Amino acid sequence: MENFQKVEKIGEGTYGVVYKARNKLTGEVVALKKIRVPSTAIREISLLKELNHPNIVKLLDVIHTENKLYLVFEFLHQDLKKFMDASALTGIPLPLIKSYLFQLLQGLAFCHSHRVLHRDLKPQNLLINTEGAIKLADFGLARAFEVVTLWYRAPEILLGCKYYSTAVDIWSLGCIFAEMVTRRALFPGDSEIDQLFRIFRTLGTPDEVVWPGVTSMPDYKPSFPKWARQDFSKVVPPLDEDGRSLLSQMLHYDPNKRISAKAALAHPFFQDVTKPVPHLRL
Ligand SMILES: CNS(=O)(=O)c1ccc(Nc2nccc(-c3cnc(C)n3C3CC3)n2)cc1
Repeated sequence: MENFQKVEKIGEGTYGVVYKARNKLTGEVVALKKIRVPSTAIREISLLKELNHPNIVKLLDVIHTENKLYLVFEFLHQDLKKFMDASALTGIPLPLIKSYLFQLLQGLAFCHSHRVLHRDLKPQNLLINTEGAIKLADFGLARAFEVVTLWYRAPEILLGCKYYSTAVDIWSLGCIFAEMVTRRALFPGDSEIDQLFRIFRTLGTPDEVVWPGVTSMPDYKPSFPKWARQDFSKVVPPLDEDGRSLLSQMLHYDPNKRISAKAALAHPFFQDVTKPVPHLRL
């Protein structure tokens, strides 16, 4: 660590504080994450160093010293949460929302083809730069090992599924997609049950018809209230039919019916996708 000069505190991640730092030797500016160490984690993280893609924040180095673990990542200048807050008055232009969604699906397609999942996607770990790129951060750290938001958590996780799949990332991204469009969180729950019931109230309480096996899930209760499903035209208004169609497929209850990243990239919504440059005030 003596090899790094902490510049400022970026934030408090899931495992440790994240600092903007400068490599005292290479003069390189990076994002340093101190993890709060099993050999299992070491190997798992080591694999992530090889998982490189344009839409994945590059894991530059893994420093394991004094029984402590530090992860050194590529540095970007702003996260999606801050960008959304800054675009709250006018909203992010649709062409830019489409580009971001398209790029993120590429990132997921890549990670998922390598059997790596994120598990905790959210505006805070989606990073953007001046060139119009957006990247996913903290990928794979879940498998390795303030109150965390439940807003983007997939229903199978909330119902107790222990062996969830890559589909949990598509769910989260669908929630983020809707939020960029409407400028309001889709499912802002403040407890697991509130999160679950907010999902039910919008998409309808799931049953054996739309989700085979759902009633036999660990945390499923026959006593769950039964709410009817709402039209997407009401859920995400400004979004065109193609967008609403894709979103619906990203939010299917049954993980096995939920669209994959690869298939989503082929959806009609991306027929006119372009790469606009955002207006970033750094
Ligand atoms: C305070 N919000 S912000 O918009 O001012 C902002 C500016 C610059 C940022 N740079 C980053 N680069 C790479 C990685 C991260 C990052 C952010 N969080 C986490 C948990 N990470 C983790 C370390 C992998 N951040 C970020 C956030």
